[PDB]
Order: sequence, then C-alpha cells, then structure tokens
Amino acid sequence: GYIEKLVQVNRVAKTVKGGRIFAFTALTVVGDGKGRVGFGRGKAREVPAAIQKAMEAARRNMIQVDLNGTTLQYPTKSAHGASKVYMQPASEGTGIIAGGAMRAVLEVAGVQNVLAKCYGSTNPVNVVYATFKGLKNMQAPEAVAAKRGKSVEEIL
RNA sequence: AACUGAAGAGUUUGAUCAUGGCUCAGAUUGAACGCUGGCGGCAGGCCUAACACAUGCAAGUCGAGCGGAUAAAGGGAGCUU
Repeated sequence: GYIEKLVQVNRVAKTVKGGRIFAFTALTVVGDGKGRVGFGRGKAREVPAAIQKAMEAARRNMIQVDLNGTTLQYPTKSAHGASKVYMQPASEGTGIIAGGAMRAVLEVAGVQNVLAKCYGSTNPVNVVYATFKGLKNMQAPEAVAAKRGKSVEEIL
C-alpha cells in the first residue's frame, strides 16, 4: 500500500565548465502501517519532482517485517557502514523514542514501542540500511513454547 | 507488602563518504546581578578576613550540710500613744 514519509533533502552539485550545475536528491520511506515497508532514493532537478521519483522506487523492492504487534521480538543490534544501531522492545505506554531517521522507519512499519539508539556516524541515508538489516532478519518463533520452544523452532 | 528507561542537530568541501575537534537543546545551585512585583503555607539565610571587637545576655543551685546576723507575727509588760 502507501503511506509516505520524507526524511532528507540535499543540494548536490556538478562542475562542468562555465558554471556549476545543481541537482536535488531525496530519501523517502513508504510503509503500510502493518509491517510492510520500503525506502527509496531519487535524484532530479527540483524539489516537487525529486520527491515523486523517490516515492515510486520505494513501493518497489519492499520488505515484510514480522512484528509482535506494536513491539519487536527481542533486543537486537545491527550495523552497516560506520553506523551501529541498537533496538529493544519496550512497555505499552512508552511511544517511539529514536532519532530523526529511525522514527520514520519505525512509524510506517506500525511498531510503537521500539526504544532505539544509533551510534557511530549518523548518516540518514545510511542508518536506514543499518535498520533494514535488523528488521528483515527477524524470526517470529514458530514454536510450541519459548522456555520450552527449542525442539520445533530450531528445525525451522 | 515486590517491582521497568536509553532520541539528536550545526560547522572542514565544487559536491560526497569517513576520521576528528568545537558549539547548542536538558536537569540542577547556601548563588549574584538586570527588569518587574498581590497572597499564604513549609523551608532555608557569612561559601570571603580561623580579621579585629563598643555595649547587653548565654551555669548555677541547695537554710530537710553547719556557723553567723536580720530578726516578723505573736506572748507581752510598762509608760501614755
């Protein structure tokens, strides 16, 4: 589906000769409010056209996320580049408390109780990779129990 | 009766990623200063010169321990209040 959310806008450039050609980039994540997200990056020549391009690439190559219901399954920790990310599920009344670019991922996924923090280099185009290695590699235990459930899930 | 919280941003460049400094958003004080100023509860008030101090007051009490001297009421008498 489609619920859109913008994060970043830049002004990249390019020197040719004579002057300097400008261009705009944008980063936009799209989710469904249930656990299907997708991010997208587009470059164009103006703001109202660079956002439209980044929205279209978001709703291609999406991710199914197996959330527990407004929370996560377990504390995990993933990294990409020089960016390290930590996330652990929380109680009911606590909302989402994260920084800038992990709120926009964790809104549209539908989770509400995420309690996150990012270390290392804060790059909004690169902390998103650090988040999607984490969420796309969840497990959601298909087991008979948890304190007993290590005889039917390990064979899954 | 026993008991749960973790946010980032700006700045090196024609522009980008990284390393690395700096700076801001918070909660606090025996606080001082500037502008302004109705009320009441509960608190606190020399952090500097352990530097000198006028004048008041802050440890006395026992006559069921003993001398001594003050000697009432009253008992009076006497003399004339």
